[PDB]
Amino acid sequence: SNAVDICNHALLVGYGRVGSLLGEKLLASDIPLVVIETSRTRVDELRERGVRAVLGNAANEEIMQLAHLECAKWLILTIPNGYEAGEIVASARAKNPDIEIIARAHYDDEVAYITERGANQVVMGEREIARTMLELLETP
Amino acid sequence: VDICNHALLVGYGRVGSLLGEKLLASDIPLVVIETSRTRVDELRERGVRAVLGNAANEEIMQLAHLECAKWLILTIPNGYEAGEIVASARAKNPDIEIIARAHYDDEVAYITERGANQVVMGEREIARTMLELLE
Ligand SMILES: Nc1ncnc2c1ncn2[C@@H]1O[C@H](COP(=O)(O)O)[C@@H](O)[C@H]1O
Ligand SMILES: Nc1ncnc2c1ncn2[C@@H]1O[C@H](COP(=O)(O)O)[C@@H](O)[C@H]1O
Ligand SMILES: [Mg+2]
Repeated sequence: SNAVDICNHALLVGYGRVGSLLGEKLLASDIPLVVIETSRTRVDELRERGVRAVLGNAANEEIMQLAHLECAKWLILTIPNGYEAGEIVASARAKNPDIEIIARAHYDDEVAYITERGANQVVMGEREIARTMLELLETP
Repeated sequence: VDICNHALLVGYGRVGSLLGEKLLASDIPLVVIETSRTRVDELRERGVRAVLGNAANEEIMQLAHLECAKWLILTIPNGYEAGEIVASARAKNPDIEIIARAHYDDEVAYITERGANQVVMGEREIARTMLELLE
C-alpha cells in the first residue's frame, strides 16, 4: 500500500545518522512512529523490523498523505538541507497550525528560513557541538 | 608563543567561534589556529592569540605551543583529518586533554583510536537535543 492507518504519531522524515537515533529512542518510549525515507534500503529494513515506513520524498504531498501527516502529533525533519526542510515545514504548517514541527539545520540562515516557515524548534548541529564541548570542558 | 597551560583551539568557524567566545568570557587562556587569514586578523584585532596555518603542520603547532598546552580542541569538520592531528599532538604532548568534532561513526572510532579523550559527533547531538524536546 505504501500507506499507514495510525494517528497521533511521530512522523519522522529520514532514518540516517540523526533519524535512526530518534527512531530507536521513540520506539523504546512507545510513541507511535511512522518513518518517511527516500531510501528503499532503509524502508525495507524498517518494515522488516515492524516499523511503519513510507517510501518517498517528504516534499511530495501524496507521500505526506500516505504517512497520515494530517493526524500526526509531531513532524520531525532530520534531513540535512535546511532550505529543503523549510519548504516541507511551510507546507505542513499551512495545513495544520497545531502540529509540533522540529527540524535540523547547519547554518544560521537555514535556522531563520525554517523558523520563518513555522517550525516550533530548529536544532542546529554546529551549535549543539559547541554547547556539548563546553559542557565537557566545564566538567571537573 | 609566550603562553602555556592554555586551550589550543583549532578552527574558529560555526563551532570554534561559539566555543572560543565562551572560553574568552571564562578567562581561559586561549590560542587559536586557523587556515583563514581573515579569521586570524579578526582575532588579533581583538587581542586574541592566533596562528595562521594548518594545524597538521608541525611548525604551526610549535608556534601555538602545543607542547605545553592544557587542552587541544579540534573543531574542524573532517574527522579523518582531525584524527591525524590528534595522533601527531598526542605523540608530542602525552598528557594533553584532546576533544574533537566528528560527523560520522567511523570518525568517532578513529579519532578515539588515534588518542582523543572525547569526541563530539554533531549528528548524535542533534538527535539527543531533539529527543529532549520530545521526551
Ligand atoms: N526529502 C526527503 N524525504 C525523505 N527522506 C529524505 C529526504 N531528504 C533526505 N532524506 C533521508 O534523510 C536521511 C538523512 O541522513 P543523515 O544525514 O545521515 O541523518 C538520509 O537517509 C536520506 O535518505
Ligand atoms: N586543518 C585546519 N587547520 C586550521 N583551521 C582549519 C583546518 N581545517 C579547517 N579549519 C577551519 O575550521 C573552521 C571550520 O568551520 P565550521 O565548520 O564553520 O566550524 C573553518 O573556519 C576552517 O578555516
Ligand atoms: Mg567519511
